[PDB]
Amino acid sequence: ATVAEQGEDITSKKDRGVLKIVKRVGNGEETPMIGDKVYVHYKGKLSNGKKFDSSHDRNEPFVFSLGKGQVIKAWDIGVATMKKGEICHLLCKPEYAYGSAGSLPKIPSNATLFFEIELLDFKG
Repeated sequence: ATVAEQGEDITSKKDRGVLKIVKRVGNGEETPMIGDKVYVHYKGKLSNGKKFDSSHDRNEPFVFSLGKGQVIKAWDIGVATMKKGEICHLLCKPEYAYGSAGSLPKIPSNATLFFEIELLDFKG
């Protein structure tokens, strides 16, 4: 409800597909470029508030190459806006996440996802 009402629309289409609230400021003024390796911790919740995934259960950072579609669209878009050490909240419409297919059983069809994401590091 906070992110839905106060979050910044960081999509190009301005369709409110990805809404962002910074929770902890990062340290660099720098954000990752496309193709940079990004290292994140994250927690994801559905709209009933139920968890669906977290990097913290293994306590192992989630690692991906930014802007290569190795992750949901909301992450390629959101993580690009983050500074090293930043934590943000992202509210993600299904079009920018798992869509009508979902990711069953954990993620229903047409689910809006809520992520808390920490950008631990990134390297070009």
